[PDB]
Amino acid sequence: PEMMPETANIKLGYIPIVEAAPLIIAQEKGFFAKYGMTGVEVSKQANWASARDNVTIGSQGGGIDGGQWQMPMPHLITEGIITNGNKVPMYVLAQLITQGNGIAVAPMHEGKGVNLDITKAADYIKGFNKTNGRKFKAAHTFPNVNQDFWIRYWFAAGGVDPDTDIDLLAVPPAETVQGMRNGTMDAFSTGDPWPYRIVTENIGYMAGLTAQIWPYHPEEYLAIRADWVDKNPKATKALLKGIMEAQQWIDDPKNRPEVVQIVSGRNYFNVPTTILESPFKGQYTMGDGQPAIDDFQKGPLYWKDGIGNVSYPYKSHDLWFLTESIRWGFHKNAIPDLDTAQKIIDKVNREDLWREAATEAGFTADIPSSTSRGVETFFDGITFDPANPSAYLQSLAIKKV
Ligand SMILES: [Ca+2]
Repeated sequence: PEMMPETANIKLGYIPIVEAAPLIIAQEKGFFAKYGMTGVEVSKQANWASARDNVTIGSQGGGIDGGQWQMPMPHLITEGIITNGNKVPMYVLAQLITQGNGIAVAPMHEGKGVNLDITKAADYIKGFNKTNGRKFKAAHTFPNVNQDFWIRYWFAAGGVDPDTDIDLLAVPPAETVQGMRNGTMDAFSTGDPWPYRIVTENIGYMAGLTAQIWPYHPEEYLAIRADWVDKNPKATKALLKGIMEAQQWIDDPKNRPEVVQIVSGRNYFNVPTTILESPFKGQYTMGDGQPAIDDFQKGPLYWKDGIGNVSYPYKSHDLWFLTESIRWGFHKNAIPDLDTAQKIIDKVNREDLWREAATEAGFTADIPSSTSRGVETFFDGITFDPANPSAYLQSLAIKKV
């Protein structure tokens, strides 16, 4: 009775990328059912804009109650920043995964130094219009969120202003790939399974994995509408527990072949298992004369990483996402300062529910002791101290603040 979800039903959206694994596995391996959530519908979203629209309308309107998200979408939706003023409060409940993302670059840029650190290739990229007829063109999967941040950080770390020196745009994943094939797209912030296909099919090479840019960086999260969570507190915790067990299950190498088999299935990603087998072993052919990566720790991780617990949603990570938003001058009026960012974070991040669910499920030993993971370090030496985001912003060379 006390654990009995108020409802066993919920519609959770997902995008066909490795970040969705916990949702798919929690469902397919019976982890959701174990806790009473036998009516979970893991619904594939056409794209991020559609996922946003669907959670804004909610399940009662034919959309979704929550699901998988790039950060800080839950916060932006809560504030109605990306919903034309339609504020739909949401709660960030857990981080689904870390890594499993990367930046692909067109083959025409090989031997140019456009790798992890593009410093020496900065002028080349900056003068691409002069030398090649068009501004260097890069793409992400939705503005102002994860992929946009990853590619922006990467560019900026090397001296390339992503807003002024290049054409950074949101472009469908397929179109972008086709663009690189055609010779019109120069790079794109992607993630698995897209990277394997790009290298294998000689479409391009991997300049770097986000695992290299920011080891064990916060990635995508499970977030559900606040009205749903408020009305169904027990069901919410049941979902969290199913997710946690799924994440733990996925991280055991012995289960990864099955994980790959399931998510690649027709009813989910619908892709050849061969393209995900490597990444789930932490194996990536990088290309451009760079050594291949063969490290489980650099592949996608869903439960524990080299720093702490992956699933626990650290508020310090929400803070980085909003701080980086401020860095690029995103939502100038809605999030004009760090204090406002923090206020939004305290309304959105429900790490307390993760703690409670983990405790009830018997994962007390895995619960981080703090809402902050501490000072974060990027591949270029820049550090983000959650206690002083202002210092972080001021340490950055390229920014709009
Ligand atoms: Ca991603």
